[PDB]
Amino acid sequence: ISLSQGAQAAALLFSAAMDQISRLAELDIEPVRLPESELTGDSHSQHLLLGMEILMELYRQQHPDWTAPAIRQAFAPLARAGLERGYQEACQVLRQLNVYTPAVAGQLQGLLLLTQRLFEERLQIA
Amino acid sequence: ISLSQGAQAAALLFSAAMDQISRLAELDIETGDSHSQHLLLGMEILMELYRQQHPDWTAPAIRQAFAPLARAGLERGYQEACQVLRQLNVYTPAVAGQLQGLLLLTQRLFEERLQIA
Repeated sequence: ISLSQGAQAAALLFSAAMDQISRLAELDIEPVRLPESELTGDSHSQHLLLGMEILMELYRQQHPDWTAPAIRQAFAPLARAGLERGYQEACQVLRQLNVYTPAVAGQLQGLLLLTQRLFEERLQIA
Repeated sequence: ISLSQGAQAAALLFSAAMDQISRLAELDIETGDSHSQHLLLGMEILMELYRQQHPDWTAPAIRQAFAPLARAGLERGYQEACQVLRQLNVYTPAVAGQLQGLLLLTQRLFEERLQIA
C-alpha cells in the first residue's frame, strides 16, 4: 500500500522544480509583505507564499471582468481551503510513511499556522 | 538531521497545497498519471506567467526561450529530490527507479506539449 513512497518522491520533485524554474525564469516575485509585519517567516513559509502569489496572480488574469476587491474576496477562501486540505494530505502521507513523529507533526503544524497568518496579512494589502 | 525531514514535510505541504488550490480556483487548460499531470500543470502555469512577463515576444519566441529553463529546472529538481531521499536513508532501488521514471515521462510530455498549440 506504499503509493505513499511514490507520493513523497513526486512532492520533492514538484517542490524543488517549481523553485528552480520559478527562479530561472525570473518569475521569482519579491515577497509581498505588510510594511509593519510583526511576523518573521522562514524559507519554507516564503516558498509557500510565493506559491500562493502565482496562483492568485493567474486567478486574476483569468477573471478580467472582475474588480480587484472581488478578486481578493473570491480567492481568499479558496486559498485557505486549499492550504488546510494540502496540509491534511501532507499529514496523511507522513502517518502512512510512519515518519509522523511528534517533532515533525509540530513543525509542520507551526508552518501551516505561520503561512495562514502571513497570507491573511498579504490579503490586507490595498 | 531534523533539517532534512523538515525540508521534506515542507515539500509535501507545498506540493499538495499547490495541487489543491489550483483545482479549487479552476486554473486550467480544458497519456500520463497524476504525478506527471501535477508537474505539467506546474510548468504550464509558470510558462503562462513568463509569457505575461514578455507581452512583446511572439509565441514561438517564448517556447524557444522557456523550454531549456524548464529542462534545466526539472533536472536540478530531480537532483535535489535525490539528495533528500538519500539524506533520509529512504532511497530504495524501487524509489529511485520510480523517481527517474517520473522525471523522464514529465520531461517527454512537456516536449510534446511545446509542439502542440
